[PDB]
Amino acid sequence: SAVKAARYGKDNVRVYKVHKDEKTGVQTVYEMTVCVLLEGEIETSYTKADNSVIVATDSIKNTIYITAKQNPVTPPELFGSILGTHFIEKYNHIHAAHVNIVCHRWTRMDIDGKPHPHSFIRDSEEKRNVQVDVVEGKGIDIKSSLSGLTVLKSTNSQFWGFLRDEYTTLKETWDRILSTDVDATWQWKNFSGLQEVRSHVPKFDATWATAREVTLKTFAEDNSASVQATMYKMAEQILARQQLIETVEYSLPNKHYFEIDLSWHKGLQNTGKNAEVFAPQSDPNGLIKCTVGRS
Amino acid sequence: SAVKAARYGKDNVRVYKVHKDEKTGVQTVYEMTVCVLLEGEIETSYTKADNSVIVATDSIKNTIYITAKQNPVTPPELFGSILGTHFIEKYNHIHAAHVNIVCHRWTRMDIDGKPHPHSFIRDSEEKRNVQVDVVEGKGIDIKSSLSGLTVLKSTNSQFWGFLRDEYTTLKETWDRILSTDVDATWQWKNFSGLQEVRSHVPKFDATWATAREVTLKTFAEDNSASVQATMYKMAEQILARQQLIETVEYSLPNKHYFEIDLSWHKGLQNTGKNAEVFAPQSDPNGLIKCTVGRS
Amino acid sequence: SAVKAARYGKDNVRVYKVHKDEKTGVQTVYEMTVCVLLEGEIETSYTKADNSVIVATDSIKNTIYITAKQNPVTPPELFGSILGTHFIEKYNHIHAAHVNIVCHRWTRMDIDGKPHPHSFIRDSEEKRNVQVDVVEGKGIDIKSSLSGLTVLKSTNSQFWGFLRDEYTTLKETWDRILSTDVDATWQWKNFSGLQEVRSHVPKFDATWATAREVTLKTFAEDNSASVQATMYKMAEQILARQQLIETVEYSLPNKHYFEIDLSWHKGLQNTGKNAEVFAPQSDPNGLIKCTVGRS
Amino acid sequence: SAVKAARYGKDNVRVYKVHKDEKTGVQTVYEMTVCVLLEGEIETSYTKADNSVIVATDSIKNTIYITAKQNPVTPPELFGSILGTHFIEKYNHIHAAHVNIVCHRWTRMDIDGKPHPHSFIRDSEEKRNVQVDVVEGKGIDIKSSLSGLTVLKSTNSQFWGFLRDEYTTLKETWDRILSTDVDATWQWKNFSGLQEVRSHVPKFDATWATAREVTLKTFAEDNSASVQATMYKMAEQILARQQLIETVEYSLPNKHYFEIDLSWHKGLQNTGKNAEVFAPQSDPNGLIKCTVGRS
Ligand SMILES: O=c1[nH]c(=O)c2nn[nH]c2[nH]1
Ligand SMILES: O=c1[nH]c(=O)c2nn[nH]c2[nH]1
Ligand SMILES: O=c1[nH]c(=O)c2nn[nH]c2[nH]1
Ligand SMILES: O=c1[nH]c(=O)c2nn[nH]c2[nH]1
Ligand code: NA
Ligand code: NA
Ligand code: NA
Ligand code: NA
Repeated sequence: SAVKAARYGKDNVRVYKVHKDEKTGVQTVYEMTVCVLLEGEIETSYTKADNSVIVATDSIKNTIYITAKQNPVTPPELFGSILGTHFIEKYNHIHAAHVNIVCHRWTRMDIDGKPHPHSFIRDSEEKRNVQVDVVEGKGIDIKSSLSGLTVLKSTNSQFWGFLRDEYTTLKETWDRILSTDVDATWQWKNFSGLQEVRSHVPKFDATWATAREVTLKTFAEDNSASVQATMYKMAEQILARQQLIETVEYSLPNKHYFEIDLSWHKGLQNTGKNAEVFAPQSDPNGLIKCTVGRS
Repeated sequence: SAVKAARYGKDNVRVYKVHKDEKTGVQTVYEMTVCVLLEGEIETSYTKADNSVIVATDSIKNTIYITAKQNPVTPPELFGSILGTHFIEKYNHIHAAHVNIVCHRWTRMDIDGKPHPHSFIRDSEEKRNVQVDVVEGKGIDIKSSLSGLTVLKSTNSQFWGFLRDEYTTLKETWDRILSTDVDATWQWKNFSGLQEVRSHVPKFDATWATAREVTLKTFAEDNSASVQATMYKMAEQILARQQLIETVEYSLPNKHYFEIDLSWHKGLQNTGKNAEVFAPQSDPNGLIKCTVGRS
Repeated sequence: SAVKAARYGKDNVRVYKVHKDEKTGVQTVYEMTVCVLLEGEIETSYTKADNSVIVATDSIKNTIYITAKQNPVTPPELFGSILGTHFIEKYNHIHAAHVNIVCHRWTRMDIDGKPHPHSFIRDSEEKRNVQVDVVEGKGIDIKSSLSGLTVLKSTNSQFWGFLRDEYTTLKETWDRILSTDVDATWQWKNFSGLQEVRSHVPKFDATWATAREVTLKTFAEDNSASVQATMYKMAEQILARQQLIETVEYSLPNKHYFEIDLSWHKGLQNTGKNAEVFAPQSDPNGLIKCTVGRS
Repeated sequence: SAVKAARYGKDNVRVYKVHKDEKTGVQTVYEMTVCVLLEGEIETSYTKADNSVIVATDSIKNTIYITAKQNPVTPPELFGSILGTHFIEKYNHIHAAHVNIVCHRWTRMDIDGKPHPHSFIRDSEEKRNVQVDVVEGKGIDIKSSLSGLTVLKSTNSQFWGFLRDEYTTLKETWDRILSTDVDATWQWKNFSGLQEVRSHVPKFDATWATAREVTLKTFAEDNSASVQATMYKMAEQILARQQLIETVEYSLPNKHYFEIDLSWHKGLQNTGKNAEVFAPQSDPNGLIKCTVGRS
């Protein structure tokens, strides 16, 4: 036997940071969950108990806090690039750093219609994420995403025209509920290193904003032919609005809402145009995925 | 042996309802999770396999959908009162109905600054709940709550002056992070039946709004002496703004955020007035509770 | 307004303890999650920012570790009694201590058919729990339970004879799947204090063993008429086997497994006596509860 | 823009199956959660609302139940191969089927020391899984795994000799707790189709048994130098015991258990050789991974 691949590090490192404007007194908070996995010349830790090649995961954790203390933690694309670059430059034998960041929402509260200087609400469980891969001699690969964005439209979704054979029982519909949890990923052109990542810093928050905005508008306004058709329209538009992105990926569950036939009860009409009350189904769920790039 | 208490029913009934304005075309959605437990002359089901006294839980489920079809599902206080009253009036031997409702958020989206007629976002995992107990000959007891309201303030929380003995290591602080998940419950004066519950329908949404508003404002503006001191101020105010409430209960975890001493690293200053980066602690957590009533 | 009730403390305190036999070299591990809530003369912390009456939750946490260091942590009934007694005796103004313990499974592994001296497996997520209430001048009230015990029988469950009216669609059945998650609670006669709790220490592990044994055997062998009928038989038997118990409570979900009609597909027979493949339903679920005492 | 990749299907399909021996009366149950994702000539569903190419996810679900009715569901390697082969052979334009199966434990109960014919316990949340990829013209690729196998040893784990620099605070240790959740994956040599998968059916249960057995024994008996060193020994051995496996992957969290210094309390000794009580840490956690193949 032989080691064919190996990576190790620290997962589920919770990190909070506050910025305090000494002038205005306005404070701002950031909270993330960070994972850093390293690869490089570490096989001997596995095959011969050689721990000299191991940067202890506890030191990785300390390094995450130290880097957050010494650098901006926003946008997460930048912070993860700084953190992965640190490990491949500090440690001669570490050749790749894989950094995942989950950003948690802390939205400033409005009290009496005015923004509060230091009080915040988790207005939703939606996350903003990055996957930053810093590879020696291969630059910096960033995938940005939003996830846990849960939406529903009560009409203006259709699904008809699908294959029908002896395994098919689904009825065609011209009017149904569509609900999903949006997982949207935009993959950035390769960056040569930290200077290039820094040089594009504004595009990270802009592009996240755009992806979110396009996702919500397209969802709301598309008279959807299918989840497949609607997500492609989302991906297309994002691609057309930020040239530094190479691909857009969607992963969307179809969170089904079933009609309930109550006709058995005093002739009640609750189906088709008369449908008012529905049974949300926890499982199973369709799962629809696509990666869209440039023609 | 003897049966000393017994209740049974259907739990985790997911229910969606849509309202469609035929005029404006504006649609509105409601989604809840409903539990209905019955008590009454049912002991023989337990002691002698007498299932004649059992309203099957499947029929309870059908009844929930049927009642949602035939009645408003909002405010949840009303819907749960209608549902519990149904069981104690329909079934001579059923003498109490315990109804719990969890209302899920489906907030109308704004697209291009204007409200969409049929698209919605789960803007947060915060819930609005009711516990409605309909008891034959004892009226209707309603407890309303909000839960999962997650908040943080980065300053203007203190904790000093607490008991110190040989078990104490906590340092007094004059400036700390305070974060919690708000579980707030207001308990309504007894209602004689469904007519009285209906007669006060507007107060249910008003009072939920108030509790939420008071919770957030007090949290944001109180230079907090403790979680205990701050929650009492919240409870007091709600009591003073709605006379039909008899008590207000809070259950608040103290979700600790620990300073991180980095002085061991190149003399870095990250404590006290220099604290920027903190470690959010998943567990353990203080848990602070109180029930406040009228003097 | 006035404080009507108040309690506070530390929740979700994870605790591990190891015992090392210096002789045999056999080690044994215990792992729990502990919550301690205190009540007493603490209202002023809420109404006037008087933190002098507060035993900080951090000190409560230290006290849990200190007590586990100085005392056996098993059986949990004993450990929780020692811990609650500590707070009401140490602090003149603390008059009640509410202690909840969740015991996690660490079962010794058998390697090559022989018990290993220091390696363990979480053989299941089933828990053993206690709720110990130590109240000044009111002794010690203990409720013991097992929970998360997940079981299924594929036959020898029936449900017929239940009420049928216009809300009923459930078909009677003489052969169905029954699956549940057992939550079983035995409530001990009041104990005058720690000496009496100690005097009965053997009965705690014995009685837990019995409840589990009776639960599983009755479940397996009862040709069940209903969940109601089967759980009562369990409760009865436990009551008859340990006289120091006053009541036995069960809370049992009916985790439904639905038949799937495939007759629409090449005449396939999958219902009634031909049922092989079923759809386990995550929600909703019947919920059946009872408390049985002595006639 | 252009579709670069696309797959869709049904996720979280719960499936139960019972086998009933008409002779002995012994019944046996199987329960899984199945996901089937298809790829092929489906891009037009995304780009032009062409649903003709879509096998509805609801039909995929029906097909899962139908296949479970018509075929053995065990070993899961076989069942997933049958299911993926069905889709690529039935549908000319579907060219790959990705099938994931999670098998849930239903272990036969022993009542009074004898195996019960139809009653079962979820003895643990550990799962047995398969990932079966059926690709037209590329055979069948199977990855088998076990996951959620939670273990702890109280001694005979060490960690010393790791890199130390200005970011390091971890103390070397010669005696620590090691606990993890085992995720172990063995990847099978490519299979040409269903006949070859069938021809090796016995090796699937045998090899799962072996991997589990090796995992537990190595964990228990290795005086571990690191998680890295111990997992490699596990992977090596499995590779040496089943030649049809090409690689073995482990993903292991280091679920830390921290010593608690109580020396501040009456000089209590709870560290090093005196350590009895520890604080299990929920997060963060080291994460150690490796893929081992043949030299
Ligand atoms: O077994 C271990 N491996 C590591 O890489 C590590 N880092 N900290 N502690 C550790 N323990
Ligand atoms: O055992 C059962 N008890 C009930 O109350 C019930 N209702 N539906 N199915 C049921 N099964
Ligand atoms: O607000 C607080 N209340 C308490 O009871 C406490 N104990 N520790 N920290 C605390 N903070
Ligand atoms: O939008 C949809 N896409 C699908 O592939 C599908 N299959 N069933 N329902 C569906 N709805
Ligand atoms: Na390097
Ligand atoms: Na009645
Ligand atoms: Na006292
Ligand atoms: Na094909």
